[PDB]
Amino acid sequence: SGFRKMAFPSGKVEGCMVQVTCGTTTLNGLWLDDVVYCPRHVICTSEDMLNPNYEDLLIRKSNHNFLVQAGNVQLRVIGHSMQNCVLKLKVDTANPKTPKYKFVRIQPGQTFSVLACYNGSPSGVYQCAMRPNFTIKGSFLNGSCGSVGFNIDYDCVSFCYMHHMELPTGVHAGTDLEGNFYGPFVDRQTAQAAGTDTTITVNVLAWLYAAVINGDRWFLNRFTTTLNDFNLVAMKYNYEPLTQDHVDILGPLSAQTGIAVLDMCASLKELLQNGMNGRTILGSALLEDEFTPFDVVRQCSGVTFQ
Amino acid sequence: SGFRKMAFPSGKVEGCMVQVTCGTTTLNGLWLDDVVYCPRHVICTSEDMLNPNYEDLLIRKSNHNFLVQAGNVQLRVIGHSMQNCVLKLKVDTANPKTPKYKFVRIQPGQTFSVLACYNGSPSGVYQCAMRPNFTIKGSFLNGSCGSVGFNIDYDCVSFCYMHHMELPTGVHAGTDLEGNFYGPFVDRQTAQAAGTDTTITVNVLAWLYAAVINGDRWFLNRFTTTLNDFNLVAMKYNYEPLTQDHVDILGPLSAQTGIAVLDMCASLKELLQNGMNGRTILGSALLEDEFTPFDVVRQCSGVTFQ
Ligand SMILES: *[C@H](O)[C@H](C[C@@H]1CCNC1=O)NC(=O)[C@H](CC(C)(C)C)NC(=O)OCc1ccccc1
Ligand SMILES: *[C@H](O)[C@H](C[C@@H]1CCNC1=O)NC(=O)[C@H](CC(C)(C)C)NC(=O)OCc1ccccc1
Repeated sequence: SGFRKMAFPSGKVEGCMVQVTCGTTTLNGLWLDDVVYCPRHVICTSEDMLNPNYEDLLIRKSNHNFLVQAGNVQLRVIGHSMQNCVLKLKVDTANPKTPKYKFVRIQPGQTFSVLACYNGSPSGVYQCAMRPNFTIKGSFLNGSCGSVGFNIDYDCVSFCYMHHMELPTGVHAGTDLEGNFYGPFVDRQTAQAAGTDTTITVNVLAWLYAAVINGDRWFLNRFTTTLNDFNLVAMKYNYEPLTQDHVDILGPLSAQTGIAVLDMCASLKELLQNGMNGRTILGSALLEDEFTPFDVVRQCSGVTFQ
Repeated sequence: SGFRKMAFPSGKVEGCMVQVTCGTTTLNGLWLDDVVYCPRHVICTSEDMLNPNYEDLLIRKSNHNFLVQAGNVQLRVIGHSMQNCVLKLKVDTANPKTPKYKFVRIQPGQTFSVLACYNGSPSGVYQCAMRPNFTIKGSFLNGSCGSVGFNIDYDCVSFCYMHHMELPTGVHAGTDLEGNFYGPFVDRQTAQAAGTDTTITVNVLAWLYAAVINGDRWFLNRFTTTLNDFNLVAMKYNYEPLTQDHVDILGPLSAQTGIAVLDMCASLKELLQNGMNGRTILGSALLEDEFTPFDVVRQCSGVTFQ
């Protein structure tokens, strides 16, 4: 037993991480087969970055302008092209460590693992959720761009995120691996801001189920509510609405604990209206919303990955 | 910016993880050079596990009783021996993925990364602190024994923990890699219990510094205190005493923020006596004590590992 915010093993991704330097800019790239993917703003300099025209900037580039460092082996660039906000640098060596992989785009409310990297070298791994406002609460310093986020399904790495920038509230924005931003952001230094967030209601309920499985029961009650009456409470506390599909997703956790989904909603209602009164749930004094129902079932059952 | 509980990249450890089966017991082993290390209770069965004599049990064993699975390649055992509570199974193949490594024993208050594994396959990675009472708050199911905890220093893996068991409060106990338990526990099914814990004061202060670096300042104040007057407050809230060496360790974070260590102690004092009053620090409504001063400097500066 026990419940921890848990990342996927990062080994398969570590072997894809490289260093890309163009001019005065160094960032990370993702080397799969004979292509290195990286944020397109590597072709910029500090005055290009106010309002650039990347198409104009890219035609002015040469293959030899791109220095790609795979550990201590160089990588010769033999072609380049831009796809939305990422660059595709085609190199003369296929990565012999290429795992099987997919480029997927995730939904707000879904989680993934981030391998933070600097200078092509992995630094740490941790779990993030895509917020309803398309930002992520990460840990990123200068040089971390091109770090990726991912999930692993048996042996297959599904890449879902590439890091590009930090917003003024200290949260982070990036693209999928086809170069398309999550949310209404641009890879330019403008007055960009996150915009209003909400709490991921189905995830909180999943975490409450994780708590019951692990022996935290004090917030349980005899009461029930209807989906509609719950959602008027959710609205008032800036939780997002609970759908019947969310109820269906929570079915397995309901079955395992014997606690009906709408009864857990009644428990959440009281927690929202009364607070916790000095008590904790799974070592937290806050209602946690960055664990999906899948995350709870994975950890509270022991699924592995080869 | 941003602050996350962050594990080390797990790749170097993933390539050492194997499956060990003896009789009816399957658990994980750690394959370094031509030795596989695993918990000695693999030689047990469900009635051996009430009060066993492992020396008697081990002389009755044969090399061929130990099935070692390295992915889908078998491993032939050619010798065995017991070192304290671990087994050393000497195999006919050295692990070509052996990183440079050390066997170290850690101090309560120190952190490490755990690679949770089942059937020799890594499942997830997460950060743990060794509690003052020599337990760890982990996430471990049946079959997770032999999962290891570790730190990475540049390219060298320092193994500090091997998992053996869960205590009645849902916390976890294990050994170092020489087989010696952390704390007053035995690898037998008896009435064992954790015993009283305390909060790691120097780590809380480090985390408060992490907060100031990341822009959380509301808990700061003009006040100060002496080390002695702080420690009478620490005593009353079950925090452990703050030494001058702890103050010295916090020096760099003090220098970087311009907040004197004893002034942060005054801030902690008020947080202890007043609570947080509905506010959060780094997304937490609790005072967090599982980040070391080193952890804060690493993350708030960007150190990597090759
Ligand atoms: C790429 O390495 C970098 C990652 C940033 C640096 C600090 N935290 C991060 O996540 N991205 C940037 O520097 C982007 C550049 C572009 C606007 C995409 C061209 N700028 C940015 O994030 O500005 C905000 C910022 C920068 C530095 C420190 C704090 C905030
Ligand atoms: C080894 O895989 C296993 C790990 C336990 C299983 C549940 N959580 C864990 O961390 N260790 C044990 O089963 C040990 C066996 C020995 C006493 C070392 C021989 N027993 C144990 O942990 O008992 C407590 C327990 C067992 C199962 C579920 C909850 C609590």
